[PDB]
Amino acid sequence: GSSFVHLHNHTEYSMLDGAAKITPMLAEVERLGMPAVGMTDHGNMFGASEFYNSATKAGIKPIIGVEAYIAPGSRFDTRRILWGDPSQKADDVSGSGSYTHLTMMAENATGLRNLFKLSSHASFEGQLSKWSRMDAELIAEHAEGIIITTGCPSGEVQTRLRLGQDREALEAAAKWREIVGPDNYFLELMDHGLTIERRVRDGLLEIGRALNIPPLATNDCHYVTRDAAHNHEALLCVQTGKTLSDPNRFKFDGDGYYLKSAAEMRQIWDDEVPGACDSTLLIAERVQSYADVWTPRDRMPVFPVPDGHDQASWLRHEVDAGLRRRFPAGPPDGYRERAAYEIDVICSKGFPSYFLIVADLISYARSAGIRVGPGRGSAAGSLVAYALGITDIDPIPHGLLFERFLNPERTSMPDIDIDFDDRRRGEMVRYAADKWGHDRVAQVITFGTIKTKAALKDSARIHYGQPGFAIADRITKALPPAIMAKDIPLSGITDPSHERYKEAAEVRGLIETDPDVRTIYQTARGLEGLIRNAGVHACAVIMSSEPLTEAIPLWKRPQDGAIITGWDYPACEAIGLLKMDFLGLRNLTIIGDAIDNVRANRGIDLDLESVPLDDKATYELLGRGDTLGVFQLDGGPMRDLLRRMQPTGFEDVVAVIALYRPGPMGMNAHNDYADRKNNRQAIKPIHPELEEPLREILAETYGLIVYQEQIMRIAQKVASYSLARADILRKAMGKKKREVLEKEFEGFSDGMQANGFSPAAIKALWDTILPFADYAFNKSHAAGYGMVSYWTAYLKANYPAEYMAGLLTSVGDDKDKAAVYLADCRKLGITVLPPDVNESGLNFASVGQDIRYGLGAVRNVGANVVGSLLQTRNDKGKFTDFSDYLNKIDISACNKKVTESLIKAGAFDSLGHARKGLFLVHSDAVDSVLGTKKFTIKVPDDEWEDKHKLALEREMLGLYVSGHPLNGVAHLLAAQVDTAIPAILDGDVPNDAQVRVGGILASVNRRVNKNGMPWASAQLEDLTGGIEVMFFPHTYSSYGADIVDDAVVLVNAKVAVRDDRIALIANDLT
Ligand SMILES: CO[C@H]1C[C@H]2C=C[C@H]3[C@H]4O[C@]2(/C(C)=C/[C@@H](C)[C@@H]([C@@H](C)O)OC1=O)[C@@H]3[C@H](O)[C@@H](C)[C@H]4OC(=O)c1ccc[nH]1
Ligand SMILES: [Zn+2]
Ligand SMILES: [Zn+2]
Ligand SMILES: [Zn+2]
Repeated sequence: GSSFVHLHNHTEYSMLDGAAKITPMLAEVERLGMPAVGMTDHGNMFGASEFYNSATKAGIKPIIGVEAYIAPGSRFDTRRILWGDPSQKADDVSGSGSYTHLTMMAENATGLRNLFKLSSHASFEGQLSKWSRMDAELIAEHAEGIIITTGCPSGEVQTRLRLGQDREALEAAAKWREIVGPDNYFLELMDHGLTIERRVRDGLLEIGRALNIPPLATNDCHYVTRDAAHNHEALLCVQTGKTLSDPNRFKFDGDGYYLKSAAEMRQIWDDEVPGACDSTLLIAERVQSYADVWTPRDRMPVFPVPDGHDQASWLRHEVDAGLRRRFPAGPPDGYRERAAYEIDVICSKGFPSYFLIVADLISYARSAGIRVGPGRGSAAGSLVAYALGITDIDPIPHGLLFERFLNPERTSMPDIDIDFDDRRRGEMVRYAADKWGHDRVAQVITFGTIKTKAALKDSARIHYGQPGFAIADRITKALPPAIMAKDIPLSGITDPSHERYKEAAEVRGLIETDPDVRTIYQTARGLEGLIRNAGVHACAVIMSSEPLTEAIPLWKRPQDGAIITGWDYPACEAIGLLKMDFLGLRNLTIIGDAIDNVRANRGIDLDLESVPLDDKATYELLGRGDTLGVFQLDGGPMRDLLRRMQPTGFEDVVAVIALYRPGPMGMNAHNDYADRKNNRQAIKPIHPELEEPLREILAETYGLIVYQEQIMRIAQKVASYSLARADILRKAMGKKKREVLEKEFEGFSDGMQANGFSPAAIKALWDTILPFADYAFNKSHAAGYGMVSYWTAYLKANYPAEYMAGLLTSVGDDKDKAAVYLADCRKLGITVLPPDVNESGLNFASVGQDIRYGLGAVRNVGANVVGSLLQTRNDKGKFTDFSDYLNKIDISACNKKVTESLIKAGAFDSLGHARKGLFLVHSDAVDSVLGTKKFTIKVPDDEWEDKHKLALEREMLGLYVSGHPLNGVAHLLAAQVDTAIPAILDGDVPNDAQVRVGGILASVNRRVNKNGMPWASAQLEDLTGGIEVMFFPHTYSSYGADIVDDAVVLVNAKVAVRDDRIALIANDLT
């Protein structure tokens, strides 16, 4: 009799329209001492999972419903239906005749199920624009355990009363009331202090009296506490796309839409309308628990097997067949024993079906010619896998362990992730759908969030319009660089305590000394941590043994009709649905293309299965550090390590991946491996006592602890641990729960003691392991990813030109990657030929010892334009001249834009016209010919300057191919430059000597030190080779204007030698 439950609230799932995050919201419900709360979002049930979980923990009853978007007529019909005369425009059916709101709440578990279904049918059958509409027809069929109200102002009853259609309003109420029932109909009354609500008040109370509808108070809250209303206003401007200054923008009137106290709400309503407040309590008593919806169940598909068999038996049979195929003349010793052990584990844990499903997917793919990758993650450690065809890496030779992948003692579920090539990953999703059902397979949702960089850009737009992007850019490009992907929080820039304060000085400078920047920043802080939009998970596919619609809410992406799921992946798996990960890889595609190029350019047919792992040529390449374009080995650091390591065998490759770990660089493990191997450093026993037990386990890695697998074996020998138990020890050591980690010492200590070890030795091993036990790599992953690295390297080493063509084709879109790769080709000696109209195809092509640029990779030119161009040439001649070109081409390819691009690229150079000439003539000529379609056009003799042509060519192609700037100026620099780049590289020059090098600048990189003062690093490449130059914070200020790519410069520097790297440190640029 003294409290109020709120039944109409909006969370942040009503995207860019609600502001109330669930944990803050439930904090307030507690402080105000209310029994229960409700959530009723706008045409979705996407946040039901988070809400149910949080309320149950914090002891509050959860009520879940939806605010539907109903349709004036049929859901299928997509014609706007206004209900009144033109003048009453702003008081009619909302969204210009599209929709009318309704409030629905789930009393029972049954009710919540029906509500999930109704929501799904709406996206499938009733989508108009961005609103998924139910209609009166749907709701009747699926209507048990739901409670409905006469609705907000934007609902039907109230819109009718506003326009004066009073009899019509009464008719609507009686319709909706019959659908649901006498007890499930309530009259909604809200007061916020405006007239539109007040005029109708008499109207509503009248209808209620006539039809005996009980009344209910609600407050339509979109935010938690009053101080926040300012923020709700900036949010609405993000959704609606209009500036704050603009008069006609959507807005709320006055800050009453918040979680009021019980006392506030009783005064406002208790005097005039008796019982509005008391009914809110009566509803809350009626709601029952929704636990059953969330109780976990077994819902994995069951694989069909031939007669006289079960899942177990068929697994055994398929394993046996696989062993024969791999080992034609008989399995080696012990292979049979490992298989039988593993099969029993899988069968005990009841996962036979899972393995068979994964196998079929790989087999179908192999038939169809889709490449599948060697292995990813932890799966390469199972023999059952290698036999079934899933994995192409043999467990037993390399020492990988089964317990890492599946642990006998623990209870969990296996996770296999599979890579398919980038282009044809799509077919796989479809095929899975075909095989298992269209109603049983779906993709999975992601919820996007606003972080620092996003919020700066939303704020600039709402304050300053579409012209605001330029300012937002300047601020965003002046933040300090990010540690993993995560970036400095917005609070951090201005708060002394936070660790990164020193780093952020530059941006703060602007905040304090510019009005506009300061205004953007203040709005931004409010817009952070809020959900912005829906998205779709990059790899996941959910599968079920039953129709998905009986378990979860679903939606259909409008563009392609794909089914997606309502809840996200942690949430789906919790109730027992199967997740599978199909990943895309682009390096798999490059491999396919280079094989095919050889078949045509030369005659060989190549099978990568039967290439030896010991090719001399591969290792010469890896050792010289020429690894641009090789999987995983691209970085500037990793190239230097490979130089020092000088690899000799496949084992050295598996290791280089795992030793550049975020720990090992600083924890200095990678310098050791290199030196121990090359006899510059001496192996060190951990302790004199323990040398001999642990000699073999650590011999491969020259005495260091590199792999997680090495750790599990150590525990076995010294402390006599079962490999299953050693597995638990690794995980616990990782998380560092101190109480457990303490207990861990007891077990380890006791075991080593019984074996007969000293107190001192026991202490030593523990001490060494803890540092090395958060930076230890999974060996299975490095073996699988090492193979792909080796294959890429072999193909580059034996067939140079054919490989580079496959590579350049894949990076057509990204013009920064293309620039890197095109310079590589030049140094290797390959000649890339300029694009051409008659002798080029869509993709780059290997023609003898050269490559011809692909037309599909010019800027602004698309697939469809080039497709048409080629057919014309096929059918109706070569293109003789520019005029002939204009005559023959169809309408689609006549665009002014396409034509100018090709002029600058050099596509018409063969035909013999000068480049500038075509450009000036192009505008008029296109029009004339296009007119006829719906000519001898003269070409002028003028040409752009060398520098400028190259600048423009770079724009369209990514780098210049026809010539190089230094060509033609190379001699000039030579006269003035005291020291050749080759000499200094060779080590001829004494350390710390003045020098005057000259060349072209490339790959300028911007860096900021701890105190925040910007500086730059660049490569001064000349005709042959280059030496790295560093311009320091002070240097960067005085001469910092000219440090931009592709500038011929003269640098005054100082020779600096360190750790086998020779570099220049410079002060003056002319
Ligand atoms: C969730 O975090 C990711 C980390 C990945 C991030 C960076 C690379 C990093 O580990 C990644 C990766 C995919 C790791 C796997 C262990 C995998 C687990 C779930 O199986 O994913 C992760 O752990 C990537 C790469 O494949 C391996 C070889 C690692 O690459 C390097 O460390 C590396 C350094 C230099 C070149 N490669
Ligand atoms: Zn709203
Ligand atoms: Zn509403
Ligand atoms: Zn509402």
